[PDB]
Amino acid sequence: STGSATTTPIDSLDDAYITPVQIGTPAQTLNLDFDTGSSDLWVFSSETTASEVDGQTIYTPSKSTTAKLLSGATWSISYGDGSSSSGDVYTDTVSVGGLTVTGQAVESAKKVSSSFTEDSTIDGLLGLAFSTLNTVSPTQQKTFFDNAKASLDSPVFTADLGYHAPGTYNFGFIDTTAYTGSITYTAVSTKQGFWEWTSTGYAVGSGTFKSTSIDGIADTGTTLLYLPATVVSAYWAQVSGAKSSSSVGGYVFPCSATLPSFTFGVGSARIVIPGDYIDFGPISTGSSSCFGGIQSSAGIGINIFGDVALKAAFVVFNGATTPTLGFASK
Ligand SMILES: COCCOCC(=O)Nc1cccc(F)c1
Repeated sequence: STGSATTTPIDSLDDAYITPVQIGTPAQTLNLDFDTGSSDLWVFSSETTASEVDGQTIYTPSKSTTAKLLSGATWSISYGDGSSSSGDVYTDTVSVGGLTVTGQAVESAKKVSSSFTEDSTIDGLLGLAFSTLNTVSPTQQKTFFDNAKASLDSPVFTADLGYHAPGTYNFGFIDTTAYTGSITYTAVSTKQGFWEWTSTGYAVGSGTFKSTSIDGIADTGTTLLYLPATVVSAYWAQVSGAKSSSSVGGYVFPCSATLPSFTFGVGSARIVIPGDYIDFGPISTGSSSCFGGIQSSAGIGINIFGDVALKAAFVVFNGATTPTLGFASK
């Protein structure tokens, strides 16, 4: 089997991407944030505290003929941005892009934090990191990908995120029309439950490539590119008037600037992030200070290849016995 679904930016900045997901019988379609950095499939629901719902579409298990309570199971998750959610668990039929899993754990939120409530466009998350990170207790649950894997034509999924445009998540096949050149594959460590890999270095603009190992994770659920302070300082030093602002919470730059590209290494291959991808616009409405898309990972404890980086590539998440990542230009 295969599946193929379009993923769409939630706003003009590509702050996140939503993908329609069918849950239950008859189908209830919710728009979920596919997150290669976490391992829970959770939804706004008929159980979510009413004051914490503001425009989201909810899953109502009582209206699904295939929903079953997973008796005694609970879940509770915290994200790197400080957001959180928790609740109880149903099993149900879940389909993505024509690919169906029966018996998927659908984590029903009873509580969500303010950042979820305030984002009316995201109806929940679909985690695509390793199942070892799933937070269901007392019986940990599998991700949608792990449940689908044995049925797939190839044990893979691919992320093809757009810049200010829709893109695609495919399951079970690699669309050879979706990228240019060849795919370069690189080793993955699953020790922390992430798609963790080592970039071979970076360049700023037209500058020389610096060969240096940068461990980090491929995380579709993180907007920005978070890298070591040395690398980030080297990038922003090429933008006149850029500075790190403790008041704003990262690097800002004059909205009048033209940003340089940023290149990262994948083995001997190179992915180039155009400068425009690194513009996250005014820090507040009407400001002439703009927020940068490359930020320091200092204090996060891990480097994160978020959407700013991933959207410059066609990315293969190879879930074979020994997992690997692939990157191609596009
Ligand atoms: C085994 O789960 C123990 C509970 O974990 C709590 C928890 O917040 N975990 C978590 C947070 C963010 C991403 C992710 F993948 C996992």
